[PDB]
Amino acid sequence: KVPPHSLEAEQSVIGGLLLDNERWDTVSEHVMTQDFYSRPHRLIFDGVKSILEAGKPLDLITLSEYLEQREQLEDVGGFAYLADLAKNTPSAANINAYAEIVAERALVRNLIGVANEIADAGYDPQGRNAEDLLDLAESKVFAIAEARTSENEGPKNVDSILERTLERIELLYKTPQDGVTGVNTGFTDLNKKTAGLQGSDLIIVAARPSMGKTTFAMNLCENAAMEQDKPVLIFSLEMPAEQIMMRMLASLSRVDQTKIRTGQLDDEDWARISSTMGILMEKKNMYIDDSSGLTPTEVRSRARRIAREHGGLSLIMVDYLQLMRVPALTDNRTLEIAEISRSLKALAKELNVPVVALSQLNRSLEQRADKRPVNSDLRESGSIEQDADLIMFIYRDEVYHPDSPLKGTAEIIIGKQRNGPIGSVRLTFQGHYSRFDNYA
Amino acid sequence: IKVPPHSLEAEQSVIGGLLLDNERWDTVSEHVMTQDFYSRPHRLIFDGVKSILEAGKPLDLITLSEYLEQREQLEDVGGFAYLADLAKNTPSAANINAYAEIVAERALVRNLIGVANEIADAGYDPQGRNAEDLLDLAESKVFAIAEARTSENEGPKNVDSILERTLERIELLYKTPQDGVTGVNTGFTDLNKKTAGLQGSDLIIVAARPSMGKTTFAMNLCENAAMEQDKPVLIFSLEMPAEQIMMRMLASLSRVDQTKIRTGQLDDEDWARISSTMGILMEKKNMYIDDSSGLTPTEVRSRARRIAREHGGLSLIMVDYLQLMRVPALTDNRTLEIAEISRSLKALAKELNVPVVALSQLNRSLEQRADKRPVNSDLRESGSIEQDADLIMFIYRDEVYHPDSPLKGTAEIIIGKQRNGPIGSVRLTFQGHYSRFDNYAG
Amino acid sequence: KVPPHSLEAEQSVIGGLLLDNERWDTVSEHVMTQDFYSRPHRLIFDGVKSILEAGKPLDLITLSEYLEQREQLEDVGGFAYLADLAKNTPSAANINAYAEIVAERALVRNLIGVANEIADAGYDPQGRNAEDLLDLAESKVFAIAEARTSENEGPKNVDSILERTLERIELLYKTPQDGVTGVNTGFTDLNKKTAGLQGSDLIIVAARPSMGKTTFAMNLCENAAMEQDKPVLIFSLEMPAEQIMMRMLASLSRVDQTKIRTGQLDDEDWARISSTMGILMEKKNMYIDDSSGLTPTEVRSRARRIAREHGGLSLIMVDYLQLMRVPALTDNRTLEIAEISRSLKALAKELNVPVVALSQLNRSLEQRADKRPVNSDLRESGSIEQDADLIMFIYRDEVYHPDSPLKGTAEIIIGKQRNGPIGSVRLTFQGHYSRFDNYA
Amino acid sequence: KVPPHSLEAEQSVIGGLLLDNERWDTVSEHVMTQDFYSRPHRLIFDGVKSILEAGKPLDLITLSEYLEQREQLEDVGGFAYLADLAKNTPSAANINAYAEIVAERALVRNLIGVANEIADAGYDPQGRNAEDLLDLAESKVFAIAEARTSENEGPKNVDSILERTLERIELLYKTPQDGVTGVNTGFTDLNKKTAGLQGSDLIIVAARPSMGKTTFAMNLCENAAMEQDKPVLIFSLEMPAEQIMMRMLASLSRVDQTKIRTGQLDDEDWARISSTMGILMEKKNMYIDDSSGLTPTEVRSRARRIAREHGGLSLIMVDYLQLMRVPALTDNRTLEIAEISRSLKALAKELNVPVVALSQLNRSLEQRADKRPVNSDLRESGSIEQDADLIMFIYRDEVYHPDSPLKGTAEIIIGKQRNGPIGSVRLTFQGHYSRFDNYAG
Ligand SMILES: Nc1nc2c(ncn2[C@@H]2O[C@H](COP(=O)(O)OP(=O)(O)O)[C@@H](O)[C@H]2O)c(=O)[nH]1
Ligand SMILES: Nc1nc2c(ncn2[C@@H]2O[C@H](COP(=O)(O)OP(=O)(O)O)[C@@H](O)[C@H]2O)c(=O)[nH]1
Ligand SMILES: Nc1nc2c(ncn2[C@@H]2O[C@H](COP(=O)(O)OP(=O)(O)O)[C@@H](O)[C@H]2O)c(=O)[nH]1
Ligand SMILES: Nc1nc2c(ncn2[C@@H]2O[C@H](COP(=O)(O)OP(=O)(O)O)[C@@H](O)[C@H]2O)c(=O)[nH]1
Ligand code: ALF
Ligand code: ALF
Ligand code: ALF
Ligand code: ALF
Ligand SMILES: [Mg+2]
Ligand SMILES: [Mg+2]
Ligand SMILES: [Mg+2]
Ligand SMILES: [Mg+2]
Repeated sequence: KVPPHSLEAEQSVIGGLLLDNERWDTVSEHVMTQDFYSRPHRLIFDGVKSILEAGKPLDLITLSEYLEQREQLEDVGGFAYLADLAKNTPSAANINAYAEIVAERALVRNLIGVANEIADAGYDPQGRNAEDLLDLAESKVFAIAEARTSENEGPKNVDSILERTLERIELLYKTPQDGVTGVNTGFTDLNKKTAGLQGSDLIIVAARPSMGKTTFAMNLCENAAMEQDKPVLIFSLEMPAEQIMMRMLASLSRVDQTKIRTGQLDDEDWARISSTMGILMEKKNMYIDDSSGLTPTEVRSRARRIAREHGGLSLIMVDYLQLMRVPALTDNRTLEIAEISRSLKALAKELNVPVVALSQLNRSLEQRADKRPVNSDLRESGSIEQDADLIMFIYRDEVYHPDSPLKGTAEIIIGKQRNGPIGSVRLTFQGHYSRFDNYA
Repeated sequence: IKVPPHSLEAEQSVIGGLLLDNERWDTVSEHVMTQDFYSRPHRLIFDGVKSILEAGKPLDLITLSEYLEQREQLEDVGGFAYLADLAKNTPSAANINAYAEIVAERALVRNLIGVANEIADAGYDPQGRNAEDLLDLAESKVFAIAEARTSENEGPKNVDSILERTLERIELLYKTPQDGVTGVNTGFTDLNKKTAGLQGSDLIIVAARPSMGKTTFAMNLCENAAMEQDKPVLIFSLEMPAEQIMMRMLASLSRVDQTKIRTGQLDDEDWARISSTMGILMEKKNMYIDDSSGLTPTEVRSRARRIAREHGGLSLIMVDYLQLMRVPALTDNRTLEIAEISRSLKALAKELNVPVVALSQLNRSLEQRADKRPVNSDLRESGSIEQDADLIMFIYRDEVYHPDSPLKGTAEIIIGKQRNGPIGSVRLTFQGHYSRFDNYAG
Repeated sequence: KVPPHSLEAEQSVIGGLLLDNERWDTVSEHVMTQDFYSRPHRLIFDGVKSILEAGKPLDLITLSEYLEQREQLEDVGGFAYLADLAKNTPSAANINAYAEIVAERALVRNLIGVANEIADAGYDPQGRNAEDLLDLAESKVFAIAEARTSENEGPKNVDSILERTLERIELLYKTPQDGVTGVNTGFTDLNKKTAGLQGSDLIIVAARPSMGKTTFAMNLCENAAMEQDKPVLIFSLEMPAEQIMMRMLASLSRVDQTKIRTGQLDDEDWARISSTMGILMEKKNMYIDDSSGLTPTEVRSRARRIAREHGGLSLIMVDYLQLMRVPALTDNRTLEIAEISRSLKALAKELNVPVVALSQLNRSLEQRADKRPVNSDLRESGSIEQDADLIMFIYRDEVYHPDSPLKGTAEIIIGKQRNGPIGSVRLTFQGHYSRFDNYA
Repeated sequence: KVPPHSLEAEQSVIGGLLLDNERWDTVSEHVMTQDFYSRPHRLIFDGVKSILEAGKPLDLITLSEYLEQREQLEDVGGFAYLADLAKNTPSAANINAYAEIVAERALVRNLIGVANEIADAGYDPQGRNAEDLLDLAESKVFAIAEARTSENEGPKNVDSILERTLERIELLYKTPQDGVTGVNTGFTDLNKKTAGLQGSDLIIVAARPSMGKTTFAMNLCENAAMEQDKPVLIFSLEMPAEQIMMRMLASLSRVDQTKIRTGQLDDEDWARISSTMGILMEKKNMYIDDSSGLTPTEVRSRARRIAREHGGLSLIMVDYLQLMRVPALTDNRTLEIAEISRSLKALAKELNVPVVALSQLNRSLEQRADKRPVNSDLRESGSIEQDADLIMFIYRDEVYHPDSPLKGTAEIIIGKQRNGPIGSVRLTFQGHYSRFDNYAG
């Protein structure tokens, strides 16, 4: 069987670039040295990539001298190969189209290389289980799909920006806003600044330990399961599915958590518990995943399952970003968090649903004396701010100071917002029932 | 030529062990089906098993033989000799659920190779299919195996399964007379009101400044834990030996000063209280002390599993010092050493479903702070503890910092963190002589 | 010659563990993967160690699948080897006895491997001298004796603890204590907390440079040579035997060191010097080793010599723990200090005599502003606190502050004590005569 | 396999002892009859041990008659073996070194004999268990370590120490001390606390840059070359030999450095310069090494050279401890300084002369506001305090404060002293002539 490649297409990219150097700006955007099939073609392009990047003029002799010094000239096929290359394809402007068909053959070749990697790992497991082999197969397949999206990105001209900016103002003015657009948060004061939990964008809710990360995230999921028709998916890594349910019953029935974990509660308290269960089983939107160490592959497979089974998802939530692990970057922690954050943003776009990830801030804010959470304390964990579209921090002054002003009232300080503006929203926190309500 | 992923012994173990015990079919049918079996004779035999056991009819060597004989599949599977040797092989029970998992394991990999070969053959032979078209065809076929995979224990749960499990917990709690205590009794009535007992499977950290009474308060919990709870208590003494712990134990229960014990001088009246202590101690024999200097997170797990398997199961695990514990891999990085030790202790608590009481020390930052009231920030300097912990309680005695401080001889256990319940402060009278923590009245 | 091994004993351990999984708790305590002779037996046990550790059931097929995936099944001897293993030895409970005889053959095999290592190094030295070859032979022999003691340690039931605790209290109440138990320190205020320098336990005296580490250690040895009948051994690494003697004469005669090193002293001063020599030569308990760089093997050999020659030792003292060196762990300093501290504790138990080691604290305490020595400043040097049974620090406030309160009075702050309690003892320091006396 | 032995080494011990009988006193201390490999060599030495012990003269015929009577002469190899033995190795004094290598081969031979004993007992246990075989192996190994009595490093009883200590005090009481003991510093106020620059101990003079580290060190060397008869060695790393000489001429002639570097000075100033040169060339004790980056090996080799050439040294001085480098620990700076400090202390003991090393303190004292040098500021550079026997810091208040009290007077604060006490000595500093003189008032 012959591998998918086109020798004429590889010759057309280099052959037409020797005559016109100006086309390199758009040609380099589509292909690289790795995309070329044969070894002499890879060696020739490796010189092209170096000469044209510096801004130096590229021709038949300038490229020949780069190969002659490295003694690759007699290896590629002498000067006769370079001479026949300039002679062939004297066409211009269509070089961008020639670069697309080189990337086309290379992508299929990379896909077969991954398909054979899965097959060889299947017959020869060497300790690898069915669960381990499933993650290895999907992670390698996603690498081709991830590389296919990193291309064509870069800076933007005013034409594309103005059209996108004016359309945003027009649609906002047209619709009767009332804050809500997309997914309802449940808080009127928050909806004014947030403009609802937008689809396909990554949301990170970060706070100091025992501030109420899981509490506030669940408080969003209470209203997300009630308001939105489509189901809500929750990945509980830290605490089990049972503990989440006790906090859920307390938030909706509005009866203290201490009464639930002990079991002692009167007939009056039981009536509020009874009313909660009824509304919960009418929609059945809530789904909890009580898994200790999830992989970015396992999150994708389980999200696709519920979306295919129940029409489609509405909101995905993660109990802990740090508790998630990647098998490839286990050694490097900085790259582990960077890839997990990159995988969660790509999962949001894949399903067009808001992803609410919970992350913890470094001890730097406690030493800082100000103790008001800043984005810099979260950068110490890994690359989160770059991938995130909306970052909101939970800060309760009653934690640091005993008789602090507005005791029992927390302020959700919005540290980052790509879509809208940044600020701070005060919400009354009821510790007993683990509820976040609108402050008046 | 490559051999497909299958195990003939694993396929034989599922059927072979199910012929003797019919009751196991309830959990075995949950993992595998007729399609999961590799060879044709194995598929024909299981197809009969699936039909006989579903009706509730007894399954044996002849009942299964008659199902095959009527369909003329008996001479095709390998006669009665194949069925006879199947019942003879693997006379083991209960591990049939584990045998069903490895049959599904080989079948899933076999399905994955079938998809991997489908992608490879479509790659070389596109027939109109473009790179974009081939990418969608490859991912959709791979996702079909991940969608069909319905692993129970780890994976998604619908509200129906969760609500039923949650409501059964509240029902059993409302039925039984709670009296505040839920799980493990601390021994202090004022503490039990806020703590709601030492909950199972959650991580508890008792942190204080040196010589405040970390080992003293932890042992004071273990005095009542060995008396109240029927299941044994495990203690890992890293700092001080097993002998020193016992002298503090005898002083706490007999209520005779430690200074009398270490010198040996005590009257007949003092000896009578010592005598009464030993009697109750040897009636239950719940106390277990590990006098090891530098324990590893692997050594803690192995020793905890031993006592749990030998004495039915544990009730409470205690560590004398979190900082004295060491990890061989992260010896160079101290921040990662403490982070992994704290992560290992929480995972050990969940593994045995028992409260783990770890003792940690706070940084000198609180002494410079002038307030000297312990805060969680002083413990974060040691490593990642607050993130893993479920309950953090600090020991603060005002008589240490100030000589004639108000409520002298009374310490306040300030609860810095509680994931399950609320946070506060509980005052308990501290008797330094006998190394006892008792309930304060007033 | 056939190596010491038993194939039936190796087969009996695995063969009886396949049927009864519950026995692994006590079997794993005696043997490991390294103890098995043949390669197929090592591969089979390596699977047993992994499956039973997780808690997963161990049988004929579960173990076969672990080998089949790693392609070790056809290498160990097919399924027929595993089948005949389960058939053989159907006995239970005696598996713990089978594990002991596997460790027995393996220990002798390791001893021969060390015996051949010494013999081959003898004929082929390659730069190694007689002194170098002696240290290499003893260090390798001690490694087998050290591994023989690390086993069978683990958790303890109340039965073993109570019997050991009650025997300690009974013997203490029986004997007329008078504070002192074991070796007399010479200080009445110190003896109350220390309860004498206990036998077989490791003692570390740590302080900041020029605080009086050598001064206080010698002040203990003054009284140790006078009170105790058995001789005292001192390893002087930093200063020579002559300098130690001048400090010794000054401490007992009570005449300033400055008079001795200059030689100018009157008839009244000479009479006190004369009285010192008389008592010194009556017992002759003092022994000084003026060696620059001692090895843990050299310390053991020289300690055994004096103990065998003079009935037995009473107290061993080291001038500097950091000045001692190990030839194997020369590159890694953290492991060098860790092994030296581990060797000194094992030497104390071997001779049942208190070992007084002198160590220096890191500069961290000077930057700390408090300047009161803590155990954390000593951990920076290496693993000392874990091995040590008693740690006492020397802190003189007159060093840091000129007109400090209680000038000429040092406080011996006990940082660690495994046997008894921790505190602080004030002793009057006389810099002139290099004496530590009881403060009143 | 050939057993560890040296026939030439066995021949060298006896061969060189036949000519010089006086060496037996130190040769018998290292080896015995058992240490000799071959049987004829053992028989010959057995006679040597008996004849020389009585005090009888040992030669070719006296030893031959001892063997001839016992009929061992024809067994050892006739008189021809004894004749060729006296002919071979006509060297003397190195016989003690030949005895050490005979004991070296014998100890390894005994170790192999024990190693083979363990191996043979391992394969053939005959009732012996693993616990029994472990005790048998260790007890036999310890027997070689117990028999090993290495002199130079081994244990010393109080009898040998007291006799050596009392002889030191006796010689010191006999000679007129006058406070100064060892090397004269030149300062009367300093000599009272320091008790002279003691031999074989390491001295570190540390101060903040431009305080006068090189100035004070040279001020010690001015008096060290004048008072002490034995030469003084100086390793100038920072500045060259010429710059050191201009500071030297200024200190003794007592004429400002600014006049010397410009060259302008009157006949009155030249007369003081003239008097300096005269006294300098009368003793010629000063030696300067203008090398940029010296290694601890290069310092040892150059110190041994001057000591062997000029009878022996008196004081070794280093311009900069930090400027010195080690080729092995080039990457790790903390270990570089630690080994350099350890090498300089071992060099001091090797030559029994005070080593004056100059080191710089960290910027921590400037931030501290007190600015009075403490030992903690020097620990940041490396491991110096642990190796050092005497540390003295230079602190001038006129540097930090313009009109500071006692302007032109520096205080040498003694931070460490293992031998004597710690304090502070005030000395008047004359910046012009780069002189440190005794302060009065
Ligand atoms: N008053 C009260 N507070 C509670 C109760 N249960 C939990 N809390 C508080 O609710 C918060 C829970 O925060 P959580 O989300 O689990 O922590 P995080 O995810 O680390 O930020 C903590 O501040 C607890 O003190 C309860 O029963 N009563
Ligand atoms: N009055 C008195 N106090 C004692 C006695 N024994 C111990 N203590 C005190 O009890 C406390 C023991 O604390 P400990 O748990 O060992 O220290 P930690 O683990 O570092 O906090 C200290 O405050 C001691 O002063 C005794 O016999 N009498
Ligand atoms: N007053 C006085 N102090 C002295 C004399 N000799 C030594 N010292 C002091 O005694 C101490 C000796 O400490 P040393 O044990 O050698 O140092 P370390 O081992 O590094 O702690 C130092 O503080 C010296 O200053 C002396 O003759 N007079
Ligand atoms: N007044 C005056 N001071 C001088 C003269 N030459 C040098 N000095 C001072 O003498 C000192 C020399 O110190 P030096 O030992 O070289 O520096 P260090 O080794 O870094 O401490 C400095 O404080 C200079 O300012 C001079 O001609 N006149
Ligand atoms: F302490 Al948490 F999520 F409960 F960081
Ligand atoms: F001082 Al402690 F446990 F006894 F920290
Ligand atoms: F300075 Al030292 F022992 F004399 F550390
Ligand atoms: F500045 Al310098 F020696 F001259 F440190
Ligand atoms: Mg959480
Ligand atoms: Mg403790
Ligand atoms: Mg010392
Ligand atoms: Mg200088």
